[PDB]
Amino acid sequence: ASAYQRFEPRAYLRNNYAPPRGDLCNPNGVGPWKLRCLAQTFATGEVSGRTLIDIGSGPTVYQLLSACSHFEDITMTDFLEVNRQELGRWLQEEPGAFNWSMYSQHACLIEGKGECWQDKERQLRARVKRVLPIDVHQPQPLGAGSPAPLPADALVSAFCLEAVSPDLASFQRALDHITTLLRPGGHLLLIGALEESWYLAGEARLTVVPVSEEEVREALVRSGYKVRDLRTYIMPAHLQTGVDDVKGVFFAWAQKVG
Ligand SMILES: Nc1ncnc2c1ncn2[C@@H]1O[C@H](CSCC[C@H](N)C(=O)O)[C@@H](O)[C@H]1O
Ligand SMILES: NC[C@H](O)c1ccc(O)cc1
Repeated sequence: ASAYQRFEPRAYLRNNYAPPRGDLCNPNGVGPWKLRCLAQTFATGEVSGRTLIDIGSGPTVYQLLSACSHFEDITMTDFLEVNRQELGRWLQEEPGAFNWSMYSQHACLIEGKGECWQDKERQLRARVKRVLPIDVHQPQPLGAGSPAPLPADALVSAFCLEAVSPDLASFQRALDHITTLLRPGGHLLLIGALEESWYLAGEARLTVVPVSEEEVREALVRSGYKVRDLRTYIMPAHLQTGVDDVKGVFFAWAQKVG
């Protein structure tokens, strides 16, 4: 909470969504891997509905590129005002917005529906109805009278939980807190850092709870999820850059037992 007060959105984006990690040309990169996971999951047609909430969006939109064409009402969220402002600069196409075109383009490449990236970015901007404050540590993450339609048909969260919890236990409770926003039989698409303990965002150094695949699986189960899919990406040497000590990245497709 206090450590995140020095969090620099532009530095975070630069560290993880600009070359080399942000160079989507090589199919073995972490970016193409994450977009592939999201695309294939939605391509199954099993994850559908009207509303969807993205937990701890930070200043990024890539995690919703394949999702947007499946839900008409999308809520983006984040603990920091600076992030929500950054998200606004892109949704409004204001000056200085981050350029996600490489991710939009590759998402279109992977979905293989012959869509142009401008049409995809346009659908996302159109379907994002609101960017709200959020605290996964509160039993009621989005407050009491939130504008977001609850319960959501689906949830998506990337690099949030493990990046905001001191240990596994806090991680477990955080998952429980956001799981309350999801309707029974709903879907959760969780992406996160494997065995990572810190990552930089400008002047801020954030602590991370190093989690493993089994620990992530057991936690989803303990929260009442049937794990539909759970994949791991080992961070290659070329993408280890000193902005963190991440070892891998996991993707989980879990359905709320209900
Ligand atoms: N208590 C809390 N509850 C929810 N989000 C929190 C939080 N404390 C910090 N955060 C936010 O969690 C984010 C982690 S960075 C993740 C950004 C994006 N989802 C991606 O895929 O890269 C930051 O934007 C930070 O402000
Ligand atoms: N906390 C996010 C974590 O540092 C991270 C984010 C994105 C990556 O590609 C790799 C690692």
